[PDB]
Amino acid sequence: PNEQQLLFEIKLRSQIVQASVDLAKSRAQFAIFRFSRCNSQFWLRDERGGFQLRPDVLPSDAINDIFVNSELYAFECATAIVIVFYKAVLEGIDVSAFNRLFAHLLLYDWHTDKDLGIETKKGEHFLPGDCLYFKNPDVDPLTPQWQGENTIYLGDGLFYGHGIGIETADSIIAALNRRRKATKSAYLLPHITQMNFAYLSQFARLE
Repeated sequence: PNEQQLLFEIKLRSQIVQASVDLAKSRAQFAIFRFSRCNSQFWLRDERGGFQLRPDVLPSDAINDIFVNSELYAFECATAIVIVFYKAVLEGIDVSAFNRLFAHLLLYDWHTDKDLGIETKKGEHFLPGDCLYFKNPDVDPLTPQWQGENTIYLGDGLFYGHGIGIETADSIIAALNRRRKATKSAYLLPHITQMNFAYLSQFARLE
C-alpha cells in the first residue's frame, strides 16, 4: 500500500459516512424496483427500475440532485448503497474525472456497478464506510422487501439502512426478525463490500 492511497482511503471513508448521514436525513423514500422513482430532469427509469443517466446531463449534477431534489426519488436499500458511494467519490475526486469516468452511469445495485470496482470479501473487521448485509433468512413471503438490509457502517456501533434509518445492529436485526415466517434470526453476513480505493485514489483532488 502506497502512502497516498492509504490516506485517500481513510479520507474517503469519512465522505462515505457524511453521504450516508445526508441521504438518511433527506426526503428520499424507500421503494421496490417495480415502483422506483427519480427526477426526470436527470434520470430515465429503465425496464428493470434502475435509474439511467440521461445523455445530456452531467454525472456530477445528477448524483448531487438525488440529495437536492431527494423528494423526487424512491429506491431500494441496495440502490442507496451505490448512491452514497458515488456521492462520496464525487466529494473526493476531481469533478472533471468524475464526469468523464461515470458518463453513462446506471444505478441499480452494487452488483451491476462497474465504474467503482466494488467487490465483496469474507471478513468481520469492517470499518466505517463499509457496506454490510443483514440477512433475514426466514423472511415473510408476503413481504419479500425484508429478505435483508444493505447498510453502511458509520462508526459508534451505528449503521445506515435506507428505509430504516441510523440504527445499531441490534435494532436492525430486531426490526427484520418479525417480518418473518420461525427458527433463524436475522444475522450479519461475515462479508465486507467496498469500492476499490487504490484504483480511485489516482483521481483524488489536490488539497
